[PDB]
Amino acid sequence: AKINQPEYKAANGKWEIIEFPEKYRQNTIHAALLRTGKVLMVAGSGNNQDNSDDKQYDTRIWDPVKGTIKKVPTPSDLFCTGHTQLANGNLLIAGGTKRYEKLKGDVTKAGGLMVVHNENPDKPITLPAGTKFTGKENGKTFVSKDPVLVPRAEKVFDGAFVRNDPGLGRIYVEAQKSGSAYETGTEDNYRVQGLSGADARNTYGIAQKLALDKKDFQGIRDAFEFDPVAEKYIKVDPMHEARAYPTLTTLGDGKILSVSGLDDIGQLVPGKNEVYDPKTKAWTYTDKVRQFPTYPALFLMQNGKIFYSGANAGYGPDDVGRTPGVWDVETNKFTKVPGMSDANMLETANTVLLPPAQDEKYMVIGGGGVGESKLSSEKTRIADLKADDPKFVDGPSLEKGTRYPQASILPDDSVLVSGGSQDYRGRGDSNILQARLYHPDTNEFERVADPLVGRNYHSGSILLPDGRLMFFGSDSLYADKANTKPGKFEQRIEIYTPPYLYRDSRPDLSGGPQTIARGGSGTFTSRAASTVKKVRLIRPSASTHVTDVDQRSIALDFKADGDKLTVTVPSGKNLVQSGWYMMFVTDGEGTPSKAEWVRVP
Ligand SMILES: [Cu+2]
Ligand SMILES: [Cu+2]
Repeated sequence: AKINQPEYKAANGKWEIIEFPEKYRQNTIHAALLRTGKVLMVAGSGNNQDNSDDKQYDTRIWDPVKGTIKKVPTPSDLFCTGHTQLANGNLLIAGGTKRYEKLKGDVTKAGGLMVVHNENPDKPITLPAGTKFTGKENGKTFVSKDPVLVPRAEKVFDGAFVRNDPGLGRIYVEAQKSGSAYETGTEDNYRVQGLSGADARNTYGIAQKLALDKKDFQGIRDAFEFDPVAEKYIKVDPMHEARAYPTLTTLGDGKILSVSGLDDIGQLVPGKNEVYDPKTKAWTYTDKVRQFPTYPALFLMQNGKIFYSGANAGYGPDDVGRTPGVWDVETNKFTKVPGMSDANMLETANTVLLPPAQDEKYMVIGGGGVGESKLSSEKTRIADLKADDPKFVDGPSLEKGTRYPQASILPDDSVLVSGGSQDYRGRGDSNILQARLYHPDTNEFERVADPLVGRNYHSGSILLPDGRLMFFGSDSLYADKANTKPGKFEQRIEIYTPPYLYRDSRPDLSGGPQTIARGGSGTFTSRAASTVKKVRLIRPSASTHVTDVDQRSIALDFKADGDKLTVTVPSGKNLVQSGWYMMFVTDGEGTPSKAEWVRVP
């Protein structure tokens, strides 16, 4: 196909690779558009064992207008963090990792770390090599290769006796036979074969997935605010819980909820959630437990409750926190939302609050089966949360089952859905080089230009102020279709220019940056004011692991008079979260202006 011709671009847009000078390359795993118009690109150690060992941590700031890039000193391994924009435009970033060593054993046999629990405070227990552990739910058996000493449970005192904290002993376990049939994909509690009586009651294992991509993966408590003006990470109070892969999401009071993650020995945080108050720069536990898998897609609804779409990055059990629903964080009540197709393929799915955000329609896109499953979903599922009895209904389908699809809201109310892979971490060279625009008004997909670079695990996408989009990342497990050689992280970046920039001249817009309060108005200059049909306030993305709880596009009422455009911000802090937004105006041809920045107090 002649993809650079004017007619083709007018219908399909165009992709371009940017490669950075080698000095500035990194394995970008998170990115966020900052209110300065620059993009924060966070690698941390970049899922690179050498960098993890050396404590080599990387961040960049990229100026898309100037093309320039700089390094930012990175104080901790911010790979594996959660992050969201605060009301002042700083990016709260919390959690991370201190380890993800590849585990040694037979590469053809499922395995990983078993955390053995000893509830007996009176004695330790040693389990010899060749101890068999059987998943109480999964029915699968794994064998240790070395002995493990599990310490006595530690008595905890006020000095009155409270309880016993179980002794914990980690040990590598492996399937007896080769092959994927012996893998697990979710946490289970494991029976230790050969114990009886008290030892049986008191000794059991907990393990996350025991499969072929084997890692010892541990969280940290660190938290920072990234200040986009200073261009630096500012240390704030650490979280109470160590968390690799938490979601951070803004509540109706403007405080930030931190949910889930793996703890400091690789166990799922057991529903112990916490709230950051930006006014105190401190964290407080919520009162009651509510457990989810990692990177749960959690969005603030107009009634102040949190919508969990079901999309997540995995870990934890298959039967807690896996159903979509509406969570009242203050009461802790959770009400499941029915109707999700491919409810067994929600790991690595994307979630978008469709434009306009007023409508409270959420779309879940693609996904795959738990852990290293070969299952992948071609479906979209849409829930309308304004309904009295909300439910998911299928939307338009993709051509192929797709893990890891990128999904970015555009200023014309389309959603760009691109990339992903048909299988786990792109294995079998399964990157899908396809892009589509979802049109909420027709409920259909329109195929657009194919991306140039494949993007699976550890990818993402960011809408820029000029209306183009940046795509980053991709961490294939293997380099080849045969799955014999290790993959190399994708360091190339792409810019996608949508069809709307291959049309007539775009509307002009000036008068930013401005502060405009909810329920208030601001006036801008546009010579093309009388052509404007839509005004959108779009929250900048913070994207990682197929998860972006920041992006949303809010419709604004407006009036044009001559070259003056007056816009009014909607009421409701649950809708228009405080913070910085891109304001785009779009004409009757569907062509957007470049954005002006608007701060909502
Ligand atoms: Cu290491
Ligand atoms: Cu990751």
